[PDB]
Amino acid sequence: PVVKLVNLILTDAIKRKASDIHIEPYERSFRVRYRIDGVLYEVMKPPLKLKNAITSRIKIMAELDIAERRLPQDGRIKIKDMDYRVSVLPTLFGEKVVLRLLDKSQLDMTKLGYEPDALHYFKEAIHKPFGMVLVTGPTGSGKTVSLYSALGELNKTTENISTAEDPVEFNFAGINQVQMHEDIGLNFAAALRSFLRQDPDIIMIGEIRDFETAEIAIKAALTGHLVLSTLHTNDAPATINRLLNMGVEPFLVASAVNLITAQRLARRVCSECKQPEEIPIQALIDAGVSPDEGPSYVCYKGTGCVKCNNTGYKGRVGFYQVMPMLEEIRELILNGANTAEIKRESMRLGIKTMRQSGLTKLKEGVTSFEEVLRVTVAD
Amino acid sequence: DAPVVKLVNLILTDAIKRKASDIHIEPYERSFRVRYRIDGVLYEVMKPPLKLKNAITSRIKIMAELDIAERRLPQDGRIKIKMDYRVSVLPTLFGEKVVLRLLDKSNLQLDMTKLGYEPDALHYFKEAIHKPFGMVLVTGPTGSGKTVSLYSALGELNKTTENISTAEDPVEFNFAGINQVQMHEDIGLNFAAALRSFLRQDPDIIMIGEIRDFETAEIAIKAALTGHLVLSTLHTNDAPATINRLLNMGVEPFLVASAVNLITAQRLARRVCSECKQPEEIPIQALIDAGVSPDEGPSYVCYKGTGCVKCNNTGYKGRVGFYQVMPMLEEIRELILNGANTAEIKRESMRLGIKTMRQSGLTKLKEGVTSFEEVLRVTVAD
Amino acid sequence: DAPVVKLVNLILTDAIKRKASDIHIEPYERSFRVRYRIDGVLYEVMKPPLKLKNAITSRIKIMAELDIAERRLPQDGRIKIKQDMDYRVSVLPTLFGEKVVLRLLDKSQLDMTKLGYEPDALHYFKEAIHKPFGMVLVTGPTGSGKTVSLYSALGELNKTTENISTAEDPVEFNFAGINQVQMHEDIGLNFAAALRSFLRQDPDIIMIGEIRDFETAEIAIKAALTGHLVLSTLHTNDAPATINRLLNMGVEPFLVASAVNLITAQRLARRVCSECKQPEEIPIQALIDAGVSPDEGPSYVCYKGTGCVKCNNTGYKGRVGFYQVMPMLEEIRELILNGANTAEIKRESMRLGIKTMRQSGLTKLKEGVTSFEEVLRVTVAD
Ligand SMILES: Nc1ncnc2c1ncn2[C@@H]1O[C@H](COP(=O)(O)OP(=O)(O)NP(=O)(O)O)[C@@H](O)[C@H]1O
Ligand SMILES: Nc1ncnc2c1ncn2[C@@H]1O[C@H](COP(=O)(O)OP(=O)(O)NP(=O)(O)O)[C@@H](O)[C@H]1O
Ligand SMILES: Nc1ncnc2c1ncn2[C@@H]1O[C@H](COP(=O)(O)OP(=O)(O)O)[C@@H](O)[C@H]1O
Ligand SMILES: [Mg+2]
Ligand SMILES: [Zn+2]
Ligand SMILES: [Zn+2]
Ligand SMILES: [Zn+2]
Repeated sequence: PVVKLVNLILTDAIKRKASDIHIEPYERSFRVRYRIDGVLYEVMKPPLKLKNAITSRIKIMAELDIAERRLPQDGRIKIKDMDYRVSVLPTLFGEKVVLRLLDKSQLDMTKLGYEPDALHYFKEAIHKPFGMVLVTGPTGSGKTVSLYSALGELNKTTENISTAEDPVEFNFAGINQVQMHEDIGLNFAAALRSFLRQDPDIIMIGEIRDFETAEIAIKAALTGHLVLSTLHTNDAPATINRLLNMGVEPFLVASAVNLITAQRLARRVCSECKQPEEIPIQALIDAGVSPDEGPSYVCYKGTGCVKCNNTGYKGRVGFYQVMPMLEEIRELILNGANTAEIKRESMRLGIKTMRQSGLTKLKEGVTSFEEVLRVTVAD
Repeated sequence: DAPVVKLVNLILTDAIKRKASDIHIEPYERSFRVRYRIDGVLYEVMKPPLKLKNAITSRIKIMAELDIAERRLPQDGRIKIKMDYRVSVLPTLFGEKVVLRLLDKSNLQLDMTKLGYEPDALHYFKEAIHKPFGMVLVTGPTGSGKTVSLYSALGELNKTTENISTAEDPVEFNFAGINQVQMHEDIGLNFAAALRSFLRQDPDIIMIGEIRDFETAEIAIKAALTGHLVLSTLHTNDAPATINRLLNMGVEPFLVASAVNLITAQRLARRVCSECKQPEEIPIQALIDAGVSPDEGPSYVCYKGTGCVKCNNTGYKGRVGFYQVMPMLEEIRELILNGANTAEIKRESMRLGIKTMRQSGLTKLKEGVTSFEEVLRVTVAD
Repeated sequence: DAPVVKLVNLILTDAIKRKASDIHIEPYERSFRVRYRIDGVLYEVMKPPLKLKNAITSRIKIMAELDIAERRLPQDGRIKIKQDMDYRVSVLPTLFGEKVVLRLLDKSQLDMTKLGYEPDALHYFKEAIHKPFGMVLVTGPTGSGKTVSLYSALGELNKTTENISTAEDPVEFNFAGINQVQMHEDIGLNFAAALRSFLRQDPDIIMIGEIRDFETAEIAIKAALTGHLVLSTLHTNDAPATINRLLNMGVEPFLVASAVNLITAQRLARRVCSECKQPEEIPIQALIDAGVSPDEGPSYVCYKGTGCVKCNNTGYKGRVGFYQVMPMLEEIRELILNGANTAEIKRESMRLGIKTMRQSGLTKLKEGVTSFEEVLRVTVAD
């Protein structure tokens, strides 16, 4: 009965073109709201007796902790396919649940916004016969799209590609995709060991979270396989310190990793209402613009039009830090250099930081100065 | 049983008739007293028998559904009497001290036009909260009416088309349609954790109780840049100094100029009792020193209450707000981006007609609603 | 009636007569002695026969309700003697017997004028604690007078119009009107939990016994900026070093610059006995090396006590405080935000006239309150 009601809330939202579902308890009421074309509408008022059953069911569908009701929790629901991003939030009179429709509908690497130098290092690293490629960033930074874009360039009938994902974001023909199931025993570590017995060529791990997974992944890269994975780290230099703090010996990181990227997703200025805004040149220089390049900058910002919902932005751009494991960086790891020394050395060799990549796209007029300062830290 | 039940109920009802905000039930080694906070000042209203020390505090526990067996640890609950009270139990060395916070929605005034804003200031505040995105900061110390200003703004925005989420420490009043979160930092639910959760909750309007550090300030500023309306508070000396506070926290100057729509500063002064109101012979030179023009000085008629039954013999009844409403004008924005300090931002705001809190206090002094000592206590000279 | 019973009573009462703070009963291989700590310095007061060491120790443990059967482990307890004197008893198992330490706990000044503050330092301290918000930090090593200074500040602020709440470990003196909470960590009542409960108790003034970790420091400094007056202590060695200690713990710089009203550093130095005192011929050059200006050098008259029965033949009777009272002046705030080190902060405070502890000691030397040897013993050179 309650399962039927929850399924109706989900199936009614896809029929009514809703992008978000809001299940909200209050002291004297309990309502469900759909966001349709940016506007919330009350679409249902279930009785107050059912609010515990409806919330628990959704938390079970999202594999969340039903015993904990005081802390925020975030999960995911897949229905057939429609995928929901679940967010639980402890209010005064119960838990509020928000489900956000994920619109899956460009896997092409040449259209992701990599600068030519960055795209060169990235393509060079994934076409090596073995080694590790790490794509880092926070949630919603485009990591998975970058990984799948790399798998597209590599997917040939001549190579065996196997992935361990939690969950499988997209179904790829020719790619052997395994979905994780921890309660049964199918985690990243178990899949990696089986992959080594599967005559593999390219291995993709959804994320390196623990030393047990890093150990097998590093070993697989040194054995002669190409290993791609992700981590949640601040930048590419800090990714090295993360692996070391997990217990991986420094010489194994120096020799196994081909390449580490760090990326953030910024908004692209609306091409219809963009126009220059007056920014003192000293502000640009304080943000990392060299004094010589300063005067040549034209910082664009959308004023807000109908083609962008009066936001001034339409679309997104990528700010990439593509750091190859250059020999200078390898020696620094072997000498136990800290994150600061590794970042400075990478900048000396021409590896642009995410801040510098953002200033480049600001120079090209495709993003605003506030976006650069919002998603990147200073160097 | 009944003598204590009657006494405890009398403690709760006399607080309502005196219009007190809080009740303090405090045991000591050789005494026992009850204090009401009336218009921000505590007063001794009762010295009950010390034999009833444990009986009185235990009765309120039962009303608050708290643990009578535990008397060594702090406890917190709520009471509804057929008027709501928030209860806080503190274990001192001579018994449990109980504090009760009166929460009457009926007494709360939420219409923005009845909060005491001057019409030009009210226009800029309303314009700021009805913009689709940006940040609005209401500054002042705790107990300066900031939450009422925020609740008034949220009530003006509480439509079924928007999702409003608040993070409060604690939640003073609850409103239908508004998703409110009470902070519980002992278990990890601080302002930052609730802010990052709000960003995954598909928000439209976000209210934060106070911005206390760089981490929360960064999430708040950047949420105001990504299409959300952000309402929050800080404790600063005035509206112009709120700019320097954010910069010192670590926020980039360009993001402050881009994200903030408006900053207000406010203080709560006590309102002179209308019945015992009498003219006070404040020397003209004292008024000129406070900021009154010398040509206006002799015309000023300062008032103060002599004390009567209607005002609990305090001379005051109610509160008035001294407001400074500073919109993020383009002139002020250009000052921020050129590294201007607090003094030159304050001069620029006064140049453009933005009244300071001292000027707002002196206006209320001229109208006879507040006293000369209240103006000097809560405001500084310009 | 028994010999040892009378002897133990003599040791306990003689300490009260001599104004001792601590009693040390120490057995060694070939000797046995009793030492009193008088004005912070230990003196041998008795040499009882070593044969009696087990009877004296056993007798004290009976009065302290300690276990006489156990002689290999440390034990702790209390003793109350009848007008009452309390003793905190600590037993320690040395190689040649059990050592016993007794700590006298006597309430028997409250007045700030009798503690040793110079008029300028007193003015800065009084205006800082009378502000409606901010943090006041009293720093110094153990036994430097921090609790007395805070109790003295609370006494000047103890009004019926304000709510004062303290978290102490332990509570050392009971004040009517002040809500004092004693820490009990084993049940979860620590400084952090008590401070969080105070914030739900409608506070005005909060006193935290000591800041011993970053978690408590952040809560306390943020509560002060929210709009409360907060008093606490740290174990640092001067006022400028307290600034960097807070920063090194992880407190954000804007919090230190904007939320701290004032920081004090202090040491206790012994006073020359008024009965004993005689002038001491200190070479004028030696005074100059200690930090006295050349103009003032020849005018100094330094005194030293020869020793009399009234001062226990030490030349010193009582103690006085050397205070460095540093208000958070605007010049100092700019240094916190610009990353200055302790030496820069110290040089700048001296430039603005903030007297160091050494200079305060030299002031007491000129006035004949303390001796030249005491200034060099308890203060470092600048
Ligand atoms: N280069 C890009 N430019 C613009 N948008 C992008 C880009 N790459 C990905 N996106 C968008 O990012 C969204 C999904 O981001 P995603 O790659 O899932 O983040 P993520 O890093 O995988 N988060 P998580 O899986 O929780 O670690 C998609 O809807 C894409 O439209
Ligand atoms: N200004 C003063 N002049 C003379 N004597 C003082 C002064 N201040 C305190 N004392 C005495 O010296 C002793 C100092 O103890 P107290 O003030 O508790 O030190 P404290 O800093 O609290 N030590 P601790 O709590 O262990 O860090 C007390 O017994 C006071 O009676
Ligand atoms: N403009 C006003 N006029 C009269 N009373 C007010 C006004 N603003 C606030 N108050 C009262 O003062 C009390 C304290 O205000 P509140 O906003 O809760 O404190 P803070 O400013 O610390 O958030 C409230 O309970 C409210 O009833
Ligand atoms: Mg102490
Ligand atoms: Zn547009
Ligand atoms: Zn009256
Ligand atoms: Zn003497």
